[PDB]
Amino acid sequence: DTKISSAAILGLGIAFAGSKNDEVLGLLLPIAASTDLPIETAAMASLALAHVFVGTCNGDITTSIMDNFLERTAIELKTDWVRFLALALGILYMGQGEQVDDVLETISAIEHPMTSAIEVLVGSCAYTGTG
Repeated sequence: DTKISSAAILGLGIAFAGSKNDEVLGLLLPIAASTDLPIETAAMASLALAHVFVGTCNGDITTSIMDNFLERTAIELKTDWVRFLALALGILYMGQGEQVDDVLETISAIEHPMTSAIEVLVGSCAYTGTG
């Protein structure tokens, strides 16, 4: 039903309201980058983080979320966390931004799996003209 860990995060998700503190952002990021521990748990943490910054914006969060995008271990054979991970990347730039063009440009630089699919997704959600 609900893992003891999942429940703990739940209540914590409610308190995450103050997450708008360079303190929580400094702790979540490192844990969101998943330097080793399964990315599964990181996905949950990164989720709540957004629920908070869902109003504000920051390039830092993307930093941690980016490092993980490349750190994607064979564990990528899944099909669910990516849909959410990519969704959070689009919400951070809901108001569009030339940056989006810069980020994607980086992905194209480095050869990656069918990930190209996502590149086209976030690539569509931007300037209503795209050059």
